[PDB]
Amino acid sequence: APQQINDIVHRTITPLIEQQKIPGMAVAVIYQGKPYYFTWGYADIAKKQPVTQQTLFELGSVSKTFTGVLGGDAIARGEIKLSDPTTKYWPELTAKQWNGITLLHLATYTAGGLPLQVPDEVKSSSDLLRFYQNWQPAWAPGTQRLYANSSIGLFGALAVKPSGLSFEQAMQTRVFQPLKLNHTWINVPPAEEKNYAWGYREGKAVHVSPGALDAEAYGVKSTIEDMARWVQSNLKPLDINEKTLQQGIQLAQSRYWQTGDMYQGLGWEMLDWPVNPDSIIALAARPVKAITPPTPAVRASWVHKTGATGGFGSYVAFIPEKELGIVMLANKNYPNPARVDAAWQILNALQ
Ligand SMILES: Cc1nc2cc(Cl)c(NS(=O)(=O)c3cccc(Cl)c3O)cc2s1
Repeated sequence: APQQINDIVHRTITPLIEQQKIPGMAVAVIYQGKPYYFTWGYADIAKKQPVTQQTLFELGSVSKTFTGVLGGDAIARGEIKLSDPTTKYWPELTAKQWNGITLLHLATYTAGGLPLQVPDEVKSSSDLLRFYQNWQPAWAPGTQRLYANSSIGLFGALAVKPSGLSFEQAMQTRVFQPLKLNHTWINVPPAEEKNYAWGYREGKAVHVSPGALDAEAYGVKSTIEDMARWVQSNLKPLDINEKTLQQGIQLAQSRYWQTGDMYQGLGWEMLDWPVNPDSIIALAARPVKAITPPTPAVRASWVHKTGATGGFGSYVAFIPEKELGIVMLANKNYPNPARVDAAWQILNALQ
């Protein structure tokens, strides 16, 4: 643990934890390709269990990066194409508004205003069909971006249908296992419950509740060690031996749409490096410019994703051209600007 990394991390994170009243936190810094770990505070306040390198945190929407990569892998296998109509994999979706909506639109939140949340009343496969049949787009496909669990979640469910595998089994066999993410779960097994942190909302201990498309949109739980490995894999995809997975990682970092200074990948979001830190709301509708054709993964990028659940707040950011990255996992959902500011202070100091 180089003293420079130790100092910048502790001097940034200790006051962050104090100002945001974060019960427990884990951080990983990837520096020239090697990981360094830091932990603070409590995974379980009532039982006085500390955060360790083996503590499981809810990733929330950082799960979408896994979904994006899994979709990329299915593309590289020739099982799906992003230019395919949604109805090719869901022929029961017969309502006319779906004409022209492709898997790419689902993956990138550009289908025309699919909502942020699947309603709680929607549980079954027939419930889901009915919800998507009744949905009325506000916009033509590929004209505006609206961040939505119901968009990329449906992409994830459809992308695995040609494989014959359940979404969870596809994610285990095709992403977690090849990358040796052996403590990363869509469903936490009983054997691992001792390591599953509690989230804290309004001082109450909480875990994410089941929902439709939860696995695909916000369902992953992981340790700081596995998340460091995830960052390493996304920094250097060419070191990965599985060919379609290497390609799927590259596809998830391609630039498909631009809004302002940001580019939309599959799960991942990207900005050009170096980034103005100030350049990095319940509903924010933004017009998008198509990138025709998509730009292949730009090594000189700030690639990132925020994530939240009711009780958890996560952030991942990395810069491929510098072999540099960071993961911040906390069991309180605290404001996104504070996450990005801390991450930028650390990475800027080290670059
Ligand atoms: C009071 C709250 N309850 C929940 C429950 C969940 Cl499941 C999520 N996760 S999310 O996938 O839908 C999500 C949505 C928008 C932004 C982010 Cl960064 C995110 O992760 C967030 C919150 S906030």
